[PDB]
Amino acid sequence: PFDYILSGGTVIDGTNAPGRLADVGVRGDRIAAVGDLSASSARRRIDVAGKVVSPGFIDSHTHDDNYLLKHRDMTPKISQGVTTVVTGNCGISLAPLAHANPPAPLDLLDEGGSFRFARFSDYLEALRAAPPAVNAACMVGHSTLRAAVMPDLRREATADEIQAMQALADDALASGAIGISTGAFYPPAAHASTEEIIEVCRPLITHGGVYATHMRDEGEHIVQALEETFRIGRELDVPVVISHHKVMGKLNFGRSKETLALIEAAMASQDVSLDAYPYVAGSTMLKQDRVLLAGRTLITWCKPYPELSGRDLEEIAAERGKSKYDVVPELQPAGAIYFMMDEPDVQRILAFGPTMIGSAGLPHDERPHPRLWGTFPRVLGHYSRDLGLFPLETAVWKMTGLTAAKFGLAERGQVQPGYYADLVVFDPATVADSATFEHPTERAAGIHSVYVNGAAVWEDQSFTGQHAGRVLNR
Ligand SMILES: [Zn+2]
Repeated sequence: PFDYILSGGTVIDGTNAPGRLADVGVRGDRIAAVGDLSASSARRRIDVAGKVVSPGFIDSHTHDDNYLLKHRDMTPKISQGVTTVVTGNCGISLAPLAHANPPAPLDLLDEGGSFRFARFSDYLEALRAAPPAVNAACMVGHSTLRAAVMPDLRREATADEIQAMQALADDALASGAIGISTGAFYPPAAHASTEEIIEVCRPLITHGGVYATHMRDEGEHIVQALEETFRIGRELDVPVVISHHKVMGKLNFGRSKETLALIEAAMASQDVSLDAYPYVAGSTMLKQDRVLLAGRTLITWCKPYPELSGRDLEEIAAERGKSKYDVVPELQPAGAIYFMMDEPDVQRILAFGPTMIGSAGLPHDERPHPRLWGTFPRVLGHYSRDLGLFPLETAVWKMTGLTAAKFGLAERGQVQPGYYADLVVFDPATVADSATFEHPTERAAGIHSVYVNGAAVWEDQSFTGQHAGRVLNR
């Protein structure tokens, strides 16, 4: 007998096919059957008429490394239908690094002395011992590696330092890491050469992991950054994942046509993937960057001046008698939201076939970017339903089947007999992102229930207490 059957709803199986009326039976942590299950005995037959039953959403781009440990409920994500998170992005991973004051943007994961894992395996062991509500597919970050090995980050790494970082990366992969990420855009790795990155990532071919990247530049020099990324992919001979693809800065608006063409062309000869979030504003460490600071900028948190959280940077700068660019140093370390993208480009990138959905949520932020709480429902509701950017099955595929495939998450991402029971029950008519920049932590609408490995983690708009997530391996 099945533990339960989700009956009377419409199944969108995650294979990018129109939904069909069918029941979904679960036994233990597996989807036992799909279709007319009236003849199957079940201990519970849950009515989900008028709802869609889809695979659990897989957040392809998170910075939930530490949040998984400190807030196992993972409410920001399960409330949106997320059942699996990919961590350690943009070269930023919680482990391996024992440091009381890690360099920005590593501080985006810190809650105070959070970087206490000397070995990547220690981190994974911690997760397994006290599992979060969602599954975790963890990558090790190149910048974290640099911080752990290099006494001076403002230069290229020596052969010895590269050897030290490669050893840590190899141990991480051996321990279960699904890949290695880089973020040469940030200070810790700005001086890292392409060759350094290649040598440190050599182990990916041996362990079969992926190379993920926050490209060196996403504006004026994005073509060069894209070419570097493709080159790295060819040298390593592993799948590459371009993180939160965008074209930032007014001088680059409309260039998504150009970048997507280059990416599509690359996909014809090598393994390339990409993800993006559904918003026109970015968010990360407060940084002295003339493009990031060109437009509206909001502070998400501020160490030296906590009372600045939520304030508009232009106001702060103007009142301190300086430009936003010049006032940044005295406010660091801090975080911010940057309105530097254009809706047309965001829509073009989301619509681009292969683009997976990734939130890039920064969970520890005092006044966070709403993507942390509304990314997935925003794609399913606002973009798919209300704007018709793509049919619902395609929007679902972009956050389930496609993603599971690109990250090698076996037996997940599809509503298929035999696959793991990571599932979401949502109302296609009402699903919507409630989080706004003004109120960035509002729970999404239309999310009925969420299951991870068969156990309900989200029901009646609350965490059930089921710490059902598992550390996954590629
Ligand atoms: Zn990034």
